[PDB]
Amino acid sequence: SRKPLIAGNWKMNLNHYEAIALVQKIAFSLPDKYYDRVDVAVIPPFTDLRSVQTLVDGDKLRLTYGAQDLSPHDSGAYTGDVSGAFLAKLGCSYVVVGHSERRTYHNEDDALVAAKAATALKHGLTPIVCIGEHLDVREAGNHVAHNIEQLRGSLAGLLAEQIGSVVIAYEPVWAIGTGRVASAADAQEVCAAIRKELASLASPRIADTVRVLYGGSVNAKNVGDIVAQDDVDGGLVGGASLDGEHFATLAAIAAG
Amino acid sequence: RKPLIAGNWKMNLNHYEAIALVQKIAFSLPDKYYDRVDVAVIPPFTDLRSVQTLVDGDKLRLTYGAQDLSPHDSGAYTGDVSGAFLAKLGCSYVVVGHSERRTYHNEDDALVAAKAATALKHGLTPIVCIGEHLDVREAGNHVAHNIEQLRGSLAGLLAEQIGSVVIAYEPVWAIGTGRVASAADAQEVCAAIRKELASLASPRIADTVRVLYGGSVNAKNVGDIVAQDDVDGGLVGGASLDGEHFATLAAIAAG
Repeated sequence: SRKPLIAGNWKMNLNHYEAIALVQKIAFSLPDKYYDRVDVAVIPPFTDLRSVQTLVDGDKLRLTYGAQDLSPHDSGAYTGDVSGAFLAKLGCSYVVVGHSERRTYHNEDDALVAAKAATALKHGLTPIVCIGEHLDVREAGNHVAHNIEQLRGSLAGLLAEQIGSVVIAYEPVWAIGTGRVASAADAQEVCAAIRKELASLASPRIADTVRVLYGGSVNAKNVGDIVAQDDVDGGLVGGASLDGEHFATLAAIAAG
Repeated sequence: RKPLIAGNWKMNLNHYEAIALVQKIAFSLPDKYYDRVDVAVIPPFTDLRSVQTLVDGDKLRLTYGAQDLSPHDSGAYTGDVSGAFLAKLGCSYVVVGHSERRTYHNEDDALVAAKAATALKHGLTPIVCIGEHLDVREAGNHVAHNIEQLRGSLAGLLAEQIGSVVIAYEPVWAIGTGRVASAADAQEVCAAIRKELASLASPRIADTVRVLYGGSVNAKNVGDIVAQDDVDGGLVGGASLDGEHFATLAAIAAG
C-alpha cells in the first residue's frame, strides 16, 4: 500500500517568525509514532524556507518541507523568480507546480507546468503537479475526460521513471467559491481515473507507486473519508495547515 | 541627493553564495564610502533570511531588498510573496515593474502601481522601473513614452508618497539590440522623469527622489553616468554578482 501524505500549503501566509512558531507547534503536537504511518510536509512561502530548514535539520524533525512554485529555468535574468537549484540547497523535498491560483492569477498553462515539473525533477525535487476542472466543465458532466487531458498536458514529455517521481494533486476547482461541495466519492472517481492514465503514460507498476492527493477543502471532519478512498493517498491542505494543532490532527487521522 | 547603488542579483546565487557575496562587498568597499553612497543588494527571496542575519548580526552598513512582491498583503496566492514578509526581514527596497516581470509575467502599469502602493504600506522603498523599446526610441518618442509609463506606474500616489519612491530607467531598447545608451541619453530621460515627479509633487520633493540608471553599468561608464545632474546611481545587473566589481561601482558613485 501507498503511505499517506499530508502536505500543508500555507499559500501567501506567515512571516519567518510565524513559520518558526508553526513548525515548532506541529512538532510539539504530533506524537512521533504517527510518522511511521503518514508522511507530513509543510509548504511555506519562499522567504520562510531557510528558517524551516534550520529547525528541521537542527532538531532532526521527521516532517519534510517544500516550496509553492519555481522557475522553468535554472538561473539567469529572471528578476523576481526562484530556481529549483535554490530550493534543493535549502533541503526542500517538494515543490508545488500548477496550483489553480497560479493558473488563474499568473496564466500558467499545462505546457508551463510540464516544464516546471521537469525542472523540479532535474534538481531532485518532488513536484506536486496540480490539476482540476472548473464549474462549467463539472456541470457538463465532464468529471474525468477534462482532467485526463490536463494530466496528459501537465506531464507532457516526462519519462516513465520521472512520472514515478511526481505527486499529483486533484483540485476540484468547481468547488472553489461556487457553493458546491466535493464528496470523498467525487475525489475517488477522479483519482482512480488519474491513476489509470498514469499506468498508460508510465506503467501499471509505476502508477501503483504514485501518490495522488486530494486538494479540495480538507479539515478534521472530512480527512478520514478522503484518505479512506482506494485511489486517494492524502491531501494538499489549505487553511487548516496554518493551525499547528489542527494540522497535527489531520496527520493523526490520516495515519490511523 | 545621496547616490544609490543597488545590485539586482536577478535569479542567481543560493543562500551560502549570498553570504559570501555580501562579505566580499563588505571586504572590498572601504567604510569611508558609506557616508557618500547608499549600497544595497537585492537577492532572490530564498536568500533574504541569510542576508538579513548577516547584515544585522555584523552591523553591516550595506542594506538589502527584494526583486518583487504581491499587490496583496496575504491570502490564497500560492507562490507569491508579501511585502509584510519582506518588511519583517528588514528589507529596505523592493523592485517593482522590472522589464523582465513586465514581459515574462504580464505586469502592466496598473499592476506596477498597485505593487508600488503595497510596498509603501509595508514601509518598503519601491524601485519603480520604466523604459521604452527600440521602436519608440527610433521614432524619437522616448521622452513622452517614459513620462506616460511613469504616470501609469505611480497612479494613485499623492504628493507626500512621491518622496518615498525610487525610479529606475531601463533603456530596454539597448538590451540585446546592439545599441548603446550614452550618459546623455540617461540624462535626457532622467531629467524628464524628475520634471514629472515635480508636477506630481513639487520640485523640492522631486529633488529628494533618487532616479537610477538601469542599463549596462561597469567601471568604465558608471562615472560618466552618475555625473549627470538627474542620475542618482544605478540599478546594477550582472556586475552586482562580483563583489569586487560591485564595490568599485559604489566607490565611483560616492565620488
